Amino acid sequence: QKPYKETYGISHITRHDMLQIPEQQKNEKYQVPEFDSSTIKNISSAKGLDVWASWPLQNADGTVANYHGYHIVFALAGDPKNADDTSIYMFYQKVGETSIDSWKNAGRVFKDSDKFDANDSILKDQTQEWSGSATFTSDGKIRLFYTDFSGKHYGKQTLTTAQVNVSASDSSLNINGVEDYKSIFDGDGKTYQNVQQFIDEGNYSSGDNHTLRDPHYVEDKGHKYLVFEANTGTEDGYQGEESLFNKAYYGKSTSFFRQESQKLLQSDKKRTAELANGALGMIELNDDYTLKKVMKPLIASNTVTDEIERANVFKMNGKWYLFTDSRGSKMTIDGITSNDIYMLGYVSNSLTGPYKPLNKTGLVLKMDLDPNDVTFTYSHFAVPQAKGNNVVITSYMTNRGFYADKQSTFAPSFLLNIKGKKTSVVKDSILEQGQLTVNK
Ligand SMILES: [Ca+2]
Repeated sequence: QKPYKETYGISHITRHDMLQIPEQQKNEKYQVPEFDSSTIKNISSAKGLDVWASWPLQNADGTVANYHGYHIVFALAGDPKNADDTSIYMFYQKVGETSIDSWKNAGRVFKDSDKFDANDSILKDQTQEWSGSATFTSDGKIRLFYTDFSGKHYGKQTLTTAQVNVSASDSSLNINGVEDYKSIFDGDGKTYQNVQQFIDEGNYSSGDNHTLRDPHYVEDKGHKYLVFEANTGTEDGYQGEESLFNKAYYGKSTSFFRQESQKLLQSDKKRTAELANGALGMIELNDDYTLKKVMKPLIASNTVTDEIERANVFKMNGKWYLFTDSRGSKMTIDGITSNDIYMLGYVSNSLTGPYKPLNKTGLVLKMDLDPNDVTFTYSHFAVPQAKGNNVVITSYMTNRGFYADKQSTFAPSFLLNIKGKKTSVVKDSILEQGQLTVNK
C-alpha cells in the first residue's frame, strides 16, 4: 500500500494530537475533580435500580428547559443483576431544587407494547433503549431522541424519536404515553456504517465495534439536526487495511506518518486500528422529525478508536463546541492506558465546521480511576448555560452492578470554563448530584 492523503472534507482526531495527551493530562485544568464518597447517595426515587447515562430536557440551543415548573432528566436504568436490562426512565424536580432527593421518578417513558403499536418494523425488534437527547419544542412538547438497540439482530442501533405526553400539576408530573414514535436512521453504508456491514465482518468475533447511537438534537437558523455517535462508511474513509496509509489520520508531517505508521503496522494494535473508524455524524431533520438529509461527519477517529460516544454540540459566546467521550482501553495510542477515559472537545466558527482541537490536542476531561472506585464517573456531558463562561458537567457515578448497596447514580456535577479554543475545570466547583444549572 502506497502512502496517500485524503480528508474526505471532514475533520479528524489525529494520532499526533492524541499522542500529546498523556503528558498534558497531568495538568489539573483537564482533570475530572476528586469527589467525596461519603456525600454520595443513590437516587432514592429509583428504588434499587442502576441509573447511568442521563440527559436533560433541553431548549433548541442546549440550555436546560423548564417544563411547567420542573426540570426533566432522562436516564438509562435497570436491574443491577441484569447487564442487558436497559430502559429510559424520566426523573423530575421543581425548578429551584438542587438536592439529589428532589428528583422524583415518573417511571419508564415507554410501555413494552409501545414498540409494537408504533407500526415500525425496526422498533418491534428492539431489546434495549440506549442514550440520546430530548428537546422542548416551540409548541410545548417533549421530543425524545434515543437509540433503539436490537440484540436479536447483532446489536443493530437505530436513531429513534418519540413525543412523550406528560401531564403537569402543582405536585407531580405523570407520563400518559407516547406518540410519533418512529425510527429515523439506521445508517446508509456510504456515509455511516449500518448493521449489515458489521455482519459482513463476522459481527462481534471480528473485533469490529458497530455504533449508531447517542443522538443529540440541536438547531441552527431554524434548521433541525441530530449529531450522533457513528462509524464511517465506504465513501468517507472506511475501516480496512488501506486506512493505515492515509496521512490525514496521522497529522503533523510525513516524517511523523512514516515513523508512526511503521510502528503501528509492527504492533499488536494493527488490526484494532484498521477496524477503528469512529465518527460523530450529522443529519438534518424535517419539521416532523423525519430524515431530511444525510450529511458528512463533523469529525472521525480512523485508526485511533471505533468508539466515540455521547456526541454533544452547542453554540456558546460566538463559537461552536463539539464533544465526545472515549475509553483509552479501546484506543491504539502509545501512552494512553486502559485506565484512561476522556471527554474530547473541538471548536468551530460554524455548526458544520471545520472543527479544530480544544487545548491544542482535543483533551478536555480525563478520568483514570480504578473501575472499582465508588467515585468512578462515566458519560461526561457538557450542559450549556443561558449566560457566562461556564458549562455544567454531568456524569453518572459508580459502575453498573459493582456494589449491592451503591448503585449507578447521578455524579456530583462540576463547572468547566470555556473561552475561545481553551477550557479549564473550575477549581472547587463541585455542585449537587445531578445538578443541571448554576442558577438556582
Ligand atoms: Ca469499525
